[PDB]
Formats: sequence, C-alpha cells, structure tokens
Amino acid sequence: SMQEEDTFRELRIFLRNVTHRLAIDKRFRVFTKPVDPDEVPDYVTVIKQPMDLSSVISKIDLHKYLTVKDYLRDIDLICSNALEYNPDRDPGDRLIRHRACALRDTAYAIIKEELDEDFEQLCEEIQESR
Ligand SMILES: CC(=O)c1nc(NC(=O)[C@H]2CNCCN2)sc1-c1ccc(N2CCCC2=O)cc1
Repeated sequence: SMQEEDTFRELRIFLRNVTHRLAIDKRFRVFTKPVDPDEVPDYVTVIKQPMDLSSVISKIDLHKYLTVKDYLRDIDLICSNALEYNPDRDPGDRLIRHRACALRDTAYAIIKEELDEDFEQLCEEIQESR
C-alpha cells in the first residue's frame, strides 16, 4: 500500500544514515570497499559471500532490506567474513578482527539506541504479509 511504502522509505533513510556513520569512521575503512580478487587472490578461497559497506549502500538503494534484521544480517556477514579471513595470531589479523567486532558492536548499539522497537515490528509484519 501507500502507507507501507512510506514505512519502507523511512527504514531506508534510517539505514543510509547508520551506514554512512559507519563508513566515515576511520576504524572501518578496511570494510568500505570490496576486496579486489586480483590483488588478493586467496580471498575467494576463504570467503564465498563477500560483503562490504559500499555493497550495503547499493542494496539499500535497490530496496533489498525490508527490516533492520535483514540489514543486520549483512553487517554480521561483514564481521564474520573478516574473522574467517583473519583467524591467526599475527597482529595484522588481530587488528582486523578487533575492527570487525567494533563494527558489529557499533551498528547494534546505534540501532538499539535509535530505532524504535515498534517501527521495526511494523516492518517485520509488513514483510511477513508478502
Ligand atoms: C576485508 C579483510 O578482511 C581484509 N583482511 C585482510 N587481512 C590481511 O591482509 C591479513 C590476512 N591474514 C594474513 C595477514 N594479512 S586484508 C583485507 C582487505 C580489505 C580491503 C581490501 N581492499 C580494499 C579495496 C581494494 C581491496 O582489495 C583488501 C583486503
């Protein structure tokens, strides 16, 4: 309906704002662009479902997220991918893992603080009706 499309538009505006705040944070620069499979040949060996903050922005604008849970699944994928590709004790790995966990924690904290629970419930009930 028209009222439902307004609901999803508000969700998109919210998700764009959250993702922008993550993308300008200096700690998360390593997650802002896709890994180049040419420059990092072993990445596809480990990671079959790549995700990054620029791809999240593209999916918002293609109307792929109907709930905050769909969005958080891709944030969690950015994080879990980084943990899998950086599993070793060396400091480069440990630095990326720390940033990956910080990215996840920061996204969840913004949403917990700023997304109304009833708005998210509405989004979910519209989604379940389709
Ligand atoms: C995404 C991620 O998790 C990631 N992890 C890394 N870890 C390491 O290099 C660890 C791995 N263990 C051995 C020691 N070195 S590099 C890296 C990464 C991030 C971004 C790019 N970009 C930016 C755009 C062009 C491009 O290709 C490439 C790679």
